[PDB]
Parts: sequence; structure tokens; C-alpha cells
Amino acid sequence: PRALELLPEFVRTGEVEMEAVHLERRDGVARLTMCRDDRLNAEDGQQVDDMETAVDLALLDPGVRVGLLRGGVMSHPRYRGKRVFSAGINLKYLSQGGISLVDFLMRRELGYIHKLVRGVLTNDDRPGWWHSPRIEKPWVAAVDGF
Amino acid sequence: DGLWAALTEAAASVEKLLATLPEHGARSSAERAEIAAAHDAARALRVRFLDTHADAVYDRLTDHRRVHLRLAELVEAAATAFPGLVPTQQQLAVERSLPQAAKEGHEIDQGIFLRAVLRSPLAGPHLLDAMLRPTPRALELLPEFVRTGEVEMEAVHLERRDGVARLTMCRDDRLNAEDGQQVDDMETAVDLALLDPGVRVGLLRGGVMSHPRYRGKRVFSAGINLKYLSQGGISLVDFLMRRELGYIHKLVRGVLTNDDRPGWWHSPRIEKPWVAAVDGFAIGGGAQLLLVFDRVLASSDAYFSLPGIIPGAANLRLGRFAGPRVSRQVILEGRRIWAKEPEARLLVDEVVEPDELDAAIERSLTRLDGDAVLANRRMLNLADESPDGFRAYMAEFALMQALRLYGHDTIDKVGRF
Ligand SMILES: CC(C)(COP(=O)(O)OP(=O)(O)OC[C@H]1O[C@@H](n2cnc3c(N)ncnc32)[C@H](O)[C@@H]1OP(=O)(O)O)[C@@H](O)C(=O)NCCC(=O)NCCNC(=O)Cc1cc(O)cc(O)c1
Repeated sequence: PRALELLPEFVRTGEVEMEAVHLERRDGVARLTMCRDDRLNAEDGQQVDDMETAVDLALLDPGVRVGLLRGGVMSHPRYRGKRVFSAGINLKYLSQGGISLVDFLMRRELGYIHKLVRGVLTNDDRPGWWHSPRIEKPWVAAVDGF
Repeated sequence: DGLWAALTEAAASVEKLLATLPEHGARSSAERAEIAAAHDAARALRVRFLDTHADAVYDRLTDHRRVHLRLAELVEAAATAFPGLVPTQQQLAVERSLPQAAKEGHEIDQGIFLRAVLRSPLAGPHLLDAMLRPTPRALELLPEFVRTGEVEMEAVHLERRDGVARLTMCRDDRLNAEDGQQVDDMETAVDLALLDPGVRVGLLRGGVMSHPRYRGKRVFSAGINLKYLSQGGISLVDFLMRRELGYIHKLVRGVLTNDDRPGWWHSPRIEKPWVAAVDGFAIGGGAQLLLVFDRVLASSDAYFSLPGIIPGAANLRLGRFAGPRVSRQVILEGRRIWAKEPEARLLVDEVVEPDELDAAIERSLTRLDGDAVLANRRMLNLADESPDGFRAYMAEFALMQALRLYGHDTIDKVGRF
């Protein structure tokens, strides 16, 4: 629902800034930039919500042809000015009890990661759907740092 | 003959023009061309003089090869015994006060001199022996090092432990950037390692860094201090030549001692095996050093590169490690080699994860203890790199590097760091 909510303003603007992901359409490319500059893109329940939302927007937006996932410039003193892709699950939150089995560990595997493979299942609301019930697009990954 | 008179005439014209002309940067194109033409006429005669007169010159300065003079002593003594052949201590002091852009390049004259000396089959090897002798600073500090197993210097911390000379390069603020003082400390420490009979193997490693980007991380070397080079603080003789003829050559061949111990008839030099451990990266002169060790270790995340001046003796040695193609890739085209890619084995024996590096370093220091290793490393080095080979290279290096030190493209790029 969040992605459907934000789709009109993304088709028009070509830009969405979220807490953990900045999404930009440019030259037909959905540029997802993981932008948790303070923690090297450590993952949590919010990051998955933004990732799934962004991936959906890339897939349902007809002006996007290829996707791109890349880590943004970091602000932490050891990495200031340098991009870092991902440092994995937020271990602090995990210890503190903030990592949900359903809303994180299961949500990410069945949702946006599975949509990277198989695309988004739409309604029967466009031509083709008989052969392509899902909209899928190719994805490029660029790993800076690690 | 006639060449000394023509030389003295040409140097007189140069000092006459320098007295009357404006300062560097206030000269006109017509003026800049007059002084450049005077320099060219003078230096051409310095070459012609020494092509025939090098041996006589060196013999006067060294009592027909009866006195071993180091480089600094040699060029200074040459200036006072042969005015205009090489700059005086005074002329060099003025040069040193200027940024590289504004210098006249008097050091090139030293490049000419050292080339002619090293080209001589008689004087050449004699000067290389002089530079293999222990430095006076080390002879000074040796008893206290024998007694305390520790010496702290500005750029190098030395510690004897378990029979190992541990050199730790500890310029925490600048990634171990090299300068004239580092060479004084590096040569001094190497001497102490070699002359201390309680030392059997040496170890070179970079200390923990303090700069915010690397705080808590060891880094081997980031090469020459480019800031100092731009500012005019890199001495052709006291840095570029001293390091190649001093501590780097002593890593290969050891220190030439007096005939003051048994064995000297078969072993006039004391040499020992050396181990290097590269944390972070080895750039420039740091990467150059790796071509001279008996064991080299590196952490998985390190890289090696030689990044416009000649990279010391890398042009001499890289071909023997990596062949003609890769060595041009590294030197001419700035290829960077990563510890974990296959061809790093051309330069590195072990590549280990940082969490396993410390123990891996320790194990290597126990494996080079024999007198057999000493006999073997001597025969290996002799075959790898001959006396003629090294001397032939360093002779030409003296001039080629001298010119590169003062090229317009070098001065420009070094000032942009
Ligand atoms: C080391 C790096 C790759 C790391 O990237 P960063 O961490 O982003 O870099 P920096 O912030 O510059 O590095 C941190 C820190 O070290 C300082 N540093 C590192 N190397 C140097 C040198 N060489 N000079 C001065 N300061 C230096 C740098 O200035 C920073 O301090 P601040 O001035 O306080 O900011 C980078 O700094 C870099 O590219 N440095 C230049 C490396 C270089 O070109 N070295 C020398 C190249 N050429 C030779 O040595 C040639 C040579 C040497 C010889 O000995 C003999 C010979 O015949 C020829």
C-alpha cells in the first residue's frame, strides 16, 4: 500500500527520499541508494519497509527500465566521504530485541528480495498479464567498501 | 686538456647572470632563456670534464681510494676542492630555502658528479663500500642498544626481542611518509640490527597510525613526503641517493666492518635475513623496499603501487620479480597490485587475514635462523643482482633522477597533493 500510495508523486517527480533509501529515476534507471550514513547501512525493520517500497516503485513505474542498488556516501568518522554498501543486520537492535522475525527476517525474503527475482504481482489490469502476471526488471548491484 | 678552464668560465657566467638577473618568477622569457642556456653550457662541460677526469678528481678527494667517504662528505669535499664542479654548502642552503618551482637546480650538478664517480670501475665500487660502512650515529648508539634492546627515534622505533630486530615505522600522523630524517633513522636502525650479535633476523613493519582516517590501524608506507618534495625538502643526495646506497643496500649486502673479527677474510660484511610485514598498503618507496627482503608478508586488504620521478631502484629490480610486461604496467602505467590477486605472489610470500597476521609474522621470524640461510641469501643475492649491475644502474640513476627532480611537469604535479 505504501508504494501504491507514493506512485503518482514518483511518476511525476522521479524522486523519493526515505529514512534508509533514496530513490531516483534517471535515464530510465531506478537508482536506489542506501543512505544510512551513520551506521554503514545496517539493516532493520525500517530499512526493509523502504527497500520493499522502493523496489515496488521501480517495478510499477513504466519510465524505469533497469534498477540499481548502491550504497551512499557515509558520514561516520572512519568512513566519511566514502560509500559503503551494507554492514548487515543491525546487531545492536538485535540484542536490544528490535529485530522482528516476521516483519524483518521473513518479510525481506518473501518481499523485496523475492521481487528482485520474480517481480511484483499486479492485478489483471493491463495487456499481456495473461503471459506476464508480474512486472520484473533487471537489477544491477554496485558494492563499495564491502 | 683545457676543460677545467672552460668549465670555470661557464660557471662564472652562471654566477654572474644569477647576481644580475631578477628572481625566479620575475624573469622575462628572454631572461629565462639566457640563464637556461648558461646552465646547459656549464653542465655539458661538467660532463665532459668528468668523462676524462673523474678518476683523478676522486683520487684527490679520497687519497687514491685510501679514505672511505660517504656521499654527503664526498659532494661537500668535492665543492671546496673543485669550485664550480658541484654546489657549495652555501649555494645548497639558498636552494633549500626556495620551493622546488623557484630553484636553479644546482643538485643536477651533483647528479653529474655521482654518475661519473659510479661509472668508474675503480671509484664506483669504492664509494659503494663507503656507503656500506656503519653510520657514525649507530656506532654511537650501539652500546646502549646492546644494553637496553630499545632505541626510540623520530621515524623508527627499534626493539631487540627473541633475537629479532623489530623496526616499526611510527610516523602516526602521515602514514609513514618518507623524508631525510626517516632515512637517517632507517639507516641507523639497520646498522644497529646488523652490528648487534644478539640480533639474528630483522623485521620491518609499520606502527599504529593516529590520523583520524586510520586511527588504530597499522600502515606500512605511503611513499615519499610529497609536501616536502614540493617545498624543496627532498635532498637528491641526502635522501634519494642516500637511501639506495645506504640502508636498502645494507639489507641486501650487510654492513662492511673493519678487519676486527675472525671470519672477516671470508665475510667482510655482516648480513642477516630480513622480514617485511605490509599493513594497509605499500606505496612508492615503501613498495620499493619489498624487492629486497627474504620474506614478505601482507594483510589481505593491502595493495602495492609505484606512482613524476623514477621509483628508486624499482626499475632495476621489478623486472626480476615480475618480468618486462608487468613491470612496465606498474611503473610506466601506474598499475596497482592487490594482495589477494594472483600476481601479488610475484611480490608477496604470504597474504593473511588481519586477525591471523600477527601470529603468521611471528612464525616467519623463527624460520631464517641458520648460518645456512646466511650463506644461501648471499649466493642468491649475488646471482639475482650483480655488483656491476647495481653500480651501472645507480650511476645513471644519479643524473636521470636529478633531472626528474627538477622537471616542470614534476614540480607542477607535486605541488597539487
Ligand atoms: C595514502 C593514500 C592512498 C590514502 O588515501 P587517504 O587516506 O584518503 O589520504 P590522505 O588523507 O592524504 O592520508 C592521510 C594522511 O597522511 C598524509 N600523507 C600520506 N602520505 C603523505 C605524503 N607522501 N606526504 C605528505 N602527507 C602524506 C596525508 O597528508 C594525510 O594527512 P593530512 O595532511 O593531515 O590530511 C593517499 O593519501 C595518497 O594517495 N597519498 C599519496 C601517496 C603517494 O603518492 N606517495 C609517494 C609517491 N612517490 C614516491 O614515493 C617516489 C619515490 C620515493 C622514494 O623514497 C624514492 C624515489 O626514488 C621515489
